[PDB]
Amino acid sequence: QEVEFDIPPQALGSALQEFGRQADIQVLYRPEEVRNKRSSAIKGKLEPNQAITELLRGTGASVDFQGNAITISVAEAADSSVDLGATMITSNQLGTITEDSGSYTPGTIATATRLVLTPRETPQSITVVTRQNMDDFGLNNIDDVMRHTPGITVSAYDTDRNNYYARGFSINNFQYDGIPSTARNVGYSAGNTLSDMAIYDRVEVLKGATGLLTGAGSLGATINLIRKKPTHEFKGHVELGAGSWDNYRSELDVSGPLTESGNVRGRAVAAYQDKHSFMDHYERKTSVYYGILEFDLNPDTMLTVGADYQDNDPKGSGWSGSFPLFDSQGNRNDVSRSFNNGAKWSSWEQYTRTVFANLEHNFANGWVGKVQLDHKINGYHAPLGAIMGDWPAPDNSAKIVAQKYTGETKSNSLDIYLTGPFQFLGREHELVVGTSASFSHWEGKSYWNLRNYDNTTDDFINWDGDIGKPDWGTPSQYIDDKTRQLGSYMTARFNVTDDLNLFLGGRVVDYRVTGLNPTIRESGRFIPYVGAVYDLNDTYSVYASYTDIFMPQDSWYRDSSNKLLEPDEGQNYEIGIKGEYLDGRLNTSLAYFEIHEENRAEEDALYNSKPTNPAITYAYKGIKAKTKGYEAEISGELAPGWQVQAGYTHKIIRDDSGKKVSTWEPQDQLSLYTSYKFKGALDKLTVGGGARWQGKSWQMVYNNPRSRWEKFSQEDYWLVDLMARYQITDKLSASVNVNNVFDKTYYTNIGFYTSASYGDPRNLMFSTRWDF
Ligand SMILES: CCCCCCCCOCCOCCOCCOCCOCCO
Ligand SMILES: CCCCCCCCOCCOCCOCCOCCOCCO
Repeated sequence: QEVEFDIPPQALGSALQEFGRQADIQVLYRPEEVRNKRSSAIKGKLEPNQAITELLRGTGASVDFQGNAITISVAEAADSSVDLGATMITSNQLGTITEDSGSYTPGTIATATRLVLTPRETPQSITVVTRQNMDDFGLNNIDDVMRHTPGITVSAYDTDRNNYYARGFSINNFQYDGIPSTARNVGYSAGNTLSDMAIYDRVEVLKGATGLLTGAGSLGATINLIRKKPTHEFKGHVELGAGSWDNYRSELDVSGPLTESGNVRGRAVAAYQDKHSFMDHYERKTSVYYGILEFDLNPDTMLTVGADYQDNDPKGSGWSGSFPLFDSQGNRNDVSRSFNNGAKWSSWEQYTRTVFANLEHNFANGWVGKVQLDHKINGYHAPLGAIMGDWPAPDNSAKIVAQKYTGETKSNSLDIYLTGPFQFLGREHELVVGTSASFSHWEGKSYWNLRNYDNTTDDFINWDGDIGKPDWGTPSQYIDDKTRQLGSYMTARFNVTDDLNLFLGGRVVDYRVTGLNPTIRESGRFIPYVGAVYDLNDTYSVYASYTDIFMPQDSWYRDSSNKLLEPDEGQNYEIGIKGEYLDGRLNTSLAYFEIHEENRAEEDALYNSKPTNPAITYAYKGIKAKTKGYEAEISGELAPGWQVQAGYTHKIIRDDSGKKVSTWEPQDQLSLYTSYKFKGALDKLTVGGGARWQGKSWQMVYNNPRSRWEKFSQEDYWLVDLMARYQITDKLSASVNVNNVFDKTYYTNIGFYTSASYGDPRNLMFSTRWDF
């Protein structure tokens, strides 16, 4: 539908970038093709496809319409053979918006290098959950997304915190709009497991070792969440929802031009959710507001300012698990899926807010620059109280552990980068060069010295959460942890031949953890990034990459000598083939990857047996560890109204002990999510289903009362989702999702501090969405 245009004749480059903006569409073109060319005038309200053919008039250029992207090409009657991965500059530095693409495969992406590249161009495993996927499958928060993300396994620490493994590792790398947060521990990290999907276009997950743009982080993966953006045409929707266990949700999303010309624009969202659960006495209100204003200082300088805010506010939160495995005498406990060992008043509320600003500028060059400022708060308020220990006892009584943690973390980030093309041996290449600084400050209070509490209860079998609330007494501890991260990075992408793209970069890193622990310091650390992509046909490419990452150890991971262990460090080695079809409407990837860890913190038993250095009392050892496996995925259009996303991941990870590690992460996993839009009589109907399988997994947990280690197993299980949607009316639709159709009862945690969590039983969600 028609858009308001005004692009005066100028370099075809500026015109192409000015078009991308005014049209909310991403424009890709080759620098050396548009250089000495100029665009013809376009003026007025217009349909975008008329607009571009009108803009290119006189220029030799053609247009490949590609959903939210158009790519401009200029054909020659020469054409010696084709350069499919030729260097292409790009109007949207985050890549292609997925909203209204109607697809499950992503458009372009810059998760890997800061350079906008398509998944066939990206020489690392990159999986993306697209805006429409989130819509069709009910994926309302990051937990729901991860569960539906190929290669990811979500396991539970407690009601208010989950865990995401990839390739043998706990992911601790989150970004927002490509900006790393600090996530050293749960301190800095409040509400990361919980982000609402309402403010986002999509979450892109880079799996492997992602040091280059993450800086210091964990192995396995980065989860980069991309924010929703304002647009030039007015539009929004209102959505209202209702599912199993008094789970109710509203959501408002509004966006467009805020002045007659269009040079300031805004988008706003609020969503609210209040739900109980299968688990007894658990309930949880979340609120989310977001707001973004875009200003065009002038047509090649844009200033963006905005804020978001989320509060997660639960009741009956548990600390660890849903109930304890063994009782007082050592027998495995057997309890309803509703059992919830947290107190009625127990809360692990976790909150988040961001004030940010960006300036982005286009240089005559066709080079573009961007400055990003972030102020971020992660807060928690956790007066927790639950049953732990080896309970119940023969007489049915049990004991509460109740402690209270409050705190807040304030962050500031500046990031700057410059991106552009450049000629070298008579071919076109691109470079990114960036610098970044983050300072972040955790300040907390703890309470364990409880005045005059009687923490026993007289009925385990009927635990209602109905216990007293203690006198927290005075603070027990005061936290003060300041991290400082600086880094500078560089990648070049050489178009070496018409089939070979060579990727060369690094990041140099400075990292300081200051406060109540002895200082932790790592200076001038270098993180390599070497990769290549060789084209085989119009369809298939092979790629191989070598990527690195490290993370300075927690202060409490010292050795025999009482020396902080050296940074936890990894190299992902990856070789693979990617396939592309139907003009990028469908994508396939088959990969073999390997991970080499070093300094994986490990207890050190011989020593801990009997402390001899009185300096340390419980020392660790840094060992090596190795992850080997392969992965296949597919995403996009299988036929005309028929989308899938599917994956298959295999891994084993062992350490120098030889023994398997991360054994709760299954060794083999599988995801297939599909929907179909009929045509003709039924063309208002959309039908959807999905399955996720994973094989055997387990923990060794120690039955204390019996004085022996036991293995707990979760037998391989399927989970099936079903989905239908009918568009009754132009402006109004009604959906239903049913998850876990066969009501499979399984475990999402066995073994976390000797407890267990059950996965969601069958649940339905009903909703209507209304578009103005
Ligand atoms: C220092 C704090 C920075 C916070 C920035 C937050 C900005 C919040 O502003 C919300 C703007 O949203 C714009 C809503 O867009 C709706 C467009 O419709 C306009 C009215 O339509 C009239 C006839 O169509
Ligand atoms: C352990 C218990 C789980 C129960 C399992 C139930 C699964 C079967 O449910 C089938 C759902 O079909 C009901 C169809 O209702 C249609 C919904 O229409 C939406 C209304 O929108 C109103 C618009 O204003």
